[PDB]
Amino acid sequence: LVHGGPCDKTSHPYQAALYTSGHLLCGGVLIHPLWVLTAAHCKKPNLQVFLGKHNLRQRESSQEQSSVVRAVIHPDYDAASHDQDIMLLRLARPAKLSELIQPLPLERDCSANTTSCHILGWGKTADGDFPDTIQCAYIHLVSREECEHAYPGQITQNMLCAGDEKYGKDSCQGDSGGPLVCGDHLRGLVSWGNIPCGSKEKPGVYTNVCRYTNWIQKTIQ
Ligand SMILES: [Mg+2]
Repeated sequence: LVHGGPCDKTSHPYQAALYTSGHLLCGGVLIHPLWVLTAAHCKKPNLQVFLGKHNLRQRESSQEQSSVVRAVIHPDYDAASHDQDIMLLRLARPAKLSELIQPLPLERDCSANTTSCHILGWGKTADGDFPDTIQCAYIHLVSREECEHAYPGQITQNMLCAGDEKYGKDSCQGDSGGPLVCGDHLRGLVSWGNIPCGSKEKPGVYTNVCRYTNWIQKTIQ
């Protein structure tokens, strides 16, 4: 995440870190004791899920690890256009909850008017390096008209744009699958966007979570 800053230690209990080959690959969102929601492009064999993490370089009393017993990628995910970039990860066992490990409710209403949101992750920062401490940044949802104007012919109904015209705060490589939180509900998942990262002109594009309430519900059931 570029142009942001370190998150408060107790503000991201729903944040999951996804690892493979010993390195962080993506972020994810705990939406149920047995399920972590993330981006479909975070699919890799032998994913490791870490909950209750804040600083990657410090062993934290609240961190819990888990293996993935099953990964459900959206049947219509398209890795070229990024359409339907969503995947559900079933944990070996239900997550143990506490102040630092909690699920995040999904935004079911696509017309929700809460525009001031925030993103977070351990992805690449402005200096081009990967932080040990998770980063946070507040951004705003951008109208679909402006979204489509920035990315003509590349935005589908399954995508939502968000960015920061002042500092260009934006998600980046490594933040993929992480949450776009609006009004205490999950509004989107880090999917793709401008490269180099920065959202002043080209806003970040997120998976439109409100569109998948039925699919997720049916999958967890
Ligand atoms: Mg298709």
